[PDB]
Amino acid sequence: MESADLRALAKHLYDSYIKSFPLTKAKARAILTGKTTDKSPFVIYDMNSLMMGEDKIKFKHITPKEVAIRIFQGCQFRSVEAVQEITEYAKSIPGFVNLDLNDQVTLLKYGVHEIIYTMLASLMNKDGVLISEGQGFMTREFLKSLRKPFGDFMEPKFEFAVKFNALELDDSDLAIFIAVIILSGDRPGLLNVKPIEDIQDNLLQALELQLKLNHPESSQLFAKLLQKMTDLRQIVTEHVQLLQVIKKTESLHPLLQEIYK
Amino acid sequence: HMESADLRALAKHLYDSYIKSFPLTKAKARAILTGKTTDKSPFVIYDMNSLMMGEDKIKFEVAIRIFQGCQFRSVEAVQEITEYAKSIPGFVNLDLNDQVTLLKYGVHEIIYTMLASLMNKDGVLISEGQGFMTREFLKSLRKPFGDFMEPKFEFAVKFNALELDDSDLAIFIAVIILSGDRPGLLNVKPIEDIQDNLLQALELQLKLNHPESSQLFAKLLQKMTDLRQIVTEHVQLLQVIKKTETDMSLHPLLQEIYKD
Ligand SMILES: O=C(O)c1ccc(-c2nn(C(=O)c3c(Cl)cccc3C(F)(F)F)c3ccc(Cl)cc23)c(OCc2cccc(OC(F)(F)F)c2)c1
Ligand SMILES: O=C(O)c1ccc(-c2nn(C(=O)c3c(Cl)cccc3C(F)(F)F)c3ccc(Cl)cc23)c(OCc2cccc(OC(F)(F)F)c2)c1
Repeated sequence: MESADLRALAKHLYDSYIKSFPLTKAKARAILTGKTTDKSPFVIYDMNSLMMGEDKIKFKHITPKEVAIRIFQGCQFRSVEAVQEITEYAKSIPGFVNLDLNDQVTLLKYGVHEIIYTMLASLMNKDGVLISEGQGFMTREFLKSLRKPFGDFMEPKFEFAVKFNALELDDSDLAIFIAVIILSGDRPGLLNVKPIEDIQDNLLQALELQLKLNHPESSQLFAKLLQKMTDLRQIVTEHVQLLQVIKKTESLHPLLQEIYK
Repeated sequence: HMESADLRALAKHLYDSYIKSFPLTKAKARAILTGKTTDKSPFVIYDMNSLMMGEDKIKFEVAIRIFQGCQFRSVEAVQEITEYAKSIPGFVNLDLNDQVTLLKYGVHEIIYTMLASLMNKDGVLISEGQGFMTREFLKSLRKPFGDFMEPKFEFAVKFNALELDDSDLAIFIAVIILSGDRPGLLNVKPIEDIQDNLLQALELQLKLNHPESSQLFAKLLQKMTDLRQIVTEHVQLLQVIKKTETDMSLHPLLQEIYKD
């Protein structure tokens, strides 16, 4: 591909990424660092501040239980929203809607988890995570200190995010990276791998040029970012095993179960 | 960042060490596998009696005996990879604990990678290439052993579709060893500095040697994902086997690597 076509693809994905997702990394960083002019987020650091944050912020999430469960269900509620946002974004990826419909379903099914982890890092620092489009901030130490298996379920997300954020990618970088994850030709059950790798080869070309122009000083950043797809594959399988352990230990309305299946 | 003439110098140096360290290259393995030759023809083991005939012909209970044949070559491979790693510029200058840590977690991923060179879809070379044992025979071993053999073939068929030669693999293997993300490393930065140079060398090598193969660099790094997951499955499968087979000891080299 000619470089001007790669740049056009990079911008097409950036513009769609801005429309699809509620809180960009650029805004998230201004909040976390405290450089923004907007109001300080509500901070949840323990039981009583969580209670006020629900009565203050309008948590649609569960808020119909026990605190560790309620938080867990808040992460699931937001993840369900993120899947729809990613599904919408994927449609803007040139070539995606022309794929066999079953393959589109399969690529989203196996990709959304890796993309959620990746984009969750945009909302985290070493001390906590933004919530509710940035109106709130809940501390890492509070999440890490939840009882039984919940504390150990939260912390791996921060340990990854802290590592991923040291690459210092911005939104224009992430927009292409996310597209590369979706167009993975090795997902189980794909019917027609060739046009998926064909598209990914083009996204990879655009990612490489984007990182060289946007980060001329960061050597082999392309490779370092692809190496992070190893971090992603491993933590997602670990994650699946942690949910399976939770289910066998911790009922919900059958309709709710369907929603979260 | 490096000048390209220095990157090519590193590519030749690593290919040269790889030829010196590893007994059976992919180029030789492919010549044996494709045949057309009379001198290099292997004896083929496809069942019990041909295996029994195999001792008197080549140098090679059956589920265990074959397993011990795989572990013997694995231990030799750890020795070969250790020798190779010492040739990687900068490696012997790292903190001694980090040298051990990089080998500890790197050898398995490299064994799988290089085992693919000895395989096609129908079986694997053995006894320095004098033999060939069929995939379906290995898959048909009893107990848990059959299902322990087959995943190695499932990876190899996919990896081999990249059509790397030895000069590519020499650099790829070096990149794997110098991973700064291994658990417990003391000084990550000097390791990442070496990997950046190797990555630069791999990228330029793949562009010159495989100019028609678009984004092969990226596709090869993506295979380092398959390797991380398949090594974990291997370890977990070995541990389950151990808890059943008391007539199985492991070489101290392998035994230490699996400890933690
Ligand atoms: O915006 C966003 O983009 C977003 C995206 C993701 C999360 C989030 N998901 N999550 C999961 O377990 C998870 C993941 Cl990674 C992938 C797939 C499926 C799942 C799940 F299905 F199993 F969940 C987390 C675990 C811990 C934390 Cl720290 C965050 C996450 C996210 O979390 C916002 C958040 C943080 C803390 C309290 C909270 O709920 C509250 F409002 F406080 F009650 C909400 C945001
Ligand atoms: O040369 C070589 O480079 C070489 C390298 C690797 C193997 C080989 N190892 N292996 C393992 O299980 C394994 C691995 Cl990956 C990593 C670490 C530890 C282990 C182990 F500790 F747990 F083993 C395999 C499983 C199945 C097969 Cl197909 C091959 C392997 C290799 O296998 C040669 C071989 C194949 C079949 C019969 C046989 O024995 C016989 F000659 F028939 F007697 C020898 C060669």
